[PDB]
Amino acid sequence: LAEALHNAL
Ligand SMILES: [Co+2]
Repeated sequence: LAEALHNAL
Protein backbone atom coordinates (compact mmCIF):
# COMPACT_ATOMS: atom_id res chain seq x y z
CA LEU A 1 0.00 0.00 0.00
CA ALA A 2 2.60 2.57 0.99
CA GLU A 3 4.50 2.21 -2.26
CA ALA A 4 1.38 2.05 -4.48
CA LEU A 5 0.31 5.42 -3.04
CA HIS A 6 3.79 6.98 -3.39
CA ASN A 7 3.74 6.02 -7.05
CA ALA A 8 0.16 7.07 -7.62
CA LEU A 9 0.91 10.50 -6.15
CO1 LIG B 1 10.10 8.95 -4.02
